[PDB]
Amino acid sequence: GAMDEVSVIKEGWLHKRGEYIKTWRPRYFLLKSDGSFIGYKERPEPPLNNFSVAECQLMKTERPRPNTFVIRCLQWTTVIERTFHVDSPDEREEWMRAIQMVANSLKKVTMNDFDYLKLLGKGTFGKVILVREKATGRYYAMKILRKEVIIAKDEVAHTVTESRVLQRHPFLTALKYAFQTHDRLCFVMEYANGGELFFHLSRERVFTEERARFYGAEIVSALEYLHSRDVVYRDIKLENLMLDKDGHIKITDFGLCKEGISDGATMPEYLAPEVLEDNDYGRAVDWWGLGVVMYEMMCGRLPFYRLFELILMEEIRFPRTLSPEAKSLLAGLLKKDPKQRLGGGPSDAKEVMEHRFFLSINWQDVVQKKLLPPFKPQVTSEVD
Ligand SMILES: CCCN1C(=O)COc2nc(-c3ccc([C@]4(N)C[C@](C)(O)C4)cc3)c(-c3ccccc3)cc21
Repeated sequence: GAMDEVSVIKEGWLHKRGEYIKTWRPRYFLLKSDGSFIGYKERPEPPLNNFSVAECQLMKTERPRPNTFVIRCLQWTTVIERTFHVDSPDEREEWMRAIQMVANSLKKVTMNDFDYLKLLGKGTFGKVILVREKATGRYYAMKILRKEVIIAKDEVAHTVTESRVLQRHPFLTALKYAFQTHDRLCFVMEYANGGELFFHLSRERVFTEERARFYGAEIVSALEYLHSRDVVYRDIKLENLMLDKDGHIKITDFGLCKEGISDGATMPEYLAPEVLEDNDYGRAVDWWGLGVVMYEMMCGRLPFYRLFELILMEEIRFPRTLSPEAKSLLAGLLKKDPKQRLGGGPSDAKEVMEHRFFLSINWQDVVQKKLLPPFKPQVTSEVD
């Protein structure tokens, strides 16, 4: 009940694998009556982990570590795994039963309607395939998860209704539909047909500030919307940015991979300093991400063209040809301390929107998709 005090169901030490730096560390966990699963560095006598076990899927495994268990949940259209280890099979069973008990207490379109044309991405949890709806001839990206990912029928129905309720957010790939077969969960989403921004930057080598400002503005707008609904994108990078047919930005939702890395040696991804430090991270990682993308757009290369050390300790250098305002924007977005970073304060995207670099931007025209694009992608077929 909501009026009742939140109470501890089960508590104790667990070994947990890091989210981004995939290394084992001992943590003290409290499973709460409201579904919070809260992790501290030491036993309380400021939590480092806090997520919900509501709607989760629990699995036993013996490899790599014996007495390992995985809490898997679906976050929007993306599988999130959290991996834990205890010292015996009996201890694991007690944890799994506790977690499951708490999760229990809180409780036509087919695949033959599509032509399957081309692979768009793959990863450990499934694949994204370019599809054509047969009856309409309209193209979509179908993100198909592997059979191992079991999700409840009420949870998929919730995501479909919640996608429909939110229909102004023009620069995100909209979820069109989601459905289950006998075995698999499929998400039908919009496909941007203007190509990869990674490709366009490679083709052109570098963008002008004007063009970079245009794409930056659209990203800033998209991030303002997500952050206003308490959503961190986490993966702002060139590979996750596409253009639609008109040349406007689409941020993608094609994640199928496990997050993170074994250690700092095996990274090239520019994770936020606070992520690398293994600290409290939040919405400020997206402003870092924007910093790195805009640096790439305007300079034609990543900041450190040893990367763990360089991100933590070394200052990002600017070409002399960058304007003072561009230099200032990038310096602000690439501050190592997320409290000092442009966008890291209470006003969030407003700080970025008010920066000298963006003074020519009409932000009403941005969100209404009314700023005219400086580049129109060449008109391709959908398969090409
Ligand atoms: C508020 C608008 C609707 N909406 C919700 O209601 C609930 O949460 C949402 N989450 C995401 C979203 C999607 C992937 C990510 C990731 N990179 C981080 C990750 C590992 O989880 C994949 C992070 C967040 C999105 C989204 C969809 C398309 C493009 C960008 C973001 C939309 C919503």
